[PDB]
Amino acid sequence: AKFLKAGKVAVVVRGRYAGKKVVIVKPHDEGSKSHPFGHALVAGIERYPLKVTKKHGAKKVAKRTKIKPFIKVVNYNHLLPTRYTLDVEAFKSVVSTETFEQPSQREEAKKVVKKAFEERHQAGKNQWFFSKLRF
RNA sequence: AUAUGGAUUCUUCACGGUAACGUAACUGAAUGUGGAGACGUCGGCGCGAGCCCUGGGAGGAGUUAUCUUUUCUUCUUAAC
Repeated sequence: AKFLKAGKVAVVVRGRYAGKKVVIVKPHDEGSKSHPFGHALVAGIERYPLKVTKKHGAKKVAKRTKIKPFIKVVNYNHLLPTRYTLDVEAFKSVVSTETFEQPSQREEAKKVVKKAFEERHQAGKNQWFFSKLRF
């Protein structure tokens, strides 16, 4: 009866990432020392890949399929849950509370998430997650 | 017209904040959408500026038979 799990896909509602699709990695229902509210550790897409047709050459397809990821701590009230799901075991260990509050560890996690997202986009699956929302 | 510094880039086109949002910067053609330009009158209330009134002090002038620590006057600060 609870849907705020570690694989749920949500849509950000506020904070420079509004309208961007995201997947929950680690939820914290009963607050913490900081963020005294229900929140989740999420990883999403900041720059969606562009549409690719059969006319594009091999040089241009690679450029248009690049994905720019991000990691964020988000309040539950600022997320819009969906019915889709996405596996997080490939980058669950790198996105955590220790990853934040440290500039060096933030970028190391993001490049790990970037590799997982690009391989997911190849061999098309979770196509709704990689489709930019129009609003 | 143009150069340097800074910023940015090997994850190519910046990061922080749960968020409202912040910043010295931080690619955006056609086309589209929105905002500013752009707006009546009366009433009381809040606040600002100049003026008016006034205290102490530092100067100048006037009155002084008698009274008045007194009467008058200067003490200012632009765009950006």
